[PDB]
Amino acid sequence: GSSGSSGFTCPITKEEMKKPVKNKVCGHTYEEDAIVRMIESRQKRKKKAYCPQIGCSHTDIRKSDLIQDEALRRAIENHNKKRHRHSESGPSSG
Ligand SMILES: [Zn+2]
Repeated sequence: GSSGSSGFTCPITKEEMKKPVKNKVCGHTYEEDAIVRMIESRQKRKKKAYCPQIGCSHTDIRKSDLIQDEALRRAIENHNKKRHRHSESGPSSG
């Protein structure tokens, strides 16, 4: 599986990811708010959470099989540290 050499985009929200969550069933990775808003948006519509990753065949995802991937977490931070978007925040308490 390969999408981008440098960067992480959620196939659902279609935006940068900050909290990558890996599944125990399949293994793919998605955004927290994404996998959280999806499962809640599906159930309410009498639906099921399926691998949103365009290309997968699986269609069985459970909130219980959702974990916080560290290997990916520290990775994303490695790019964010670069600081090339805002670079203008002087908070009194950090
Ligand atoms: Zn998958």
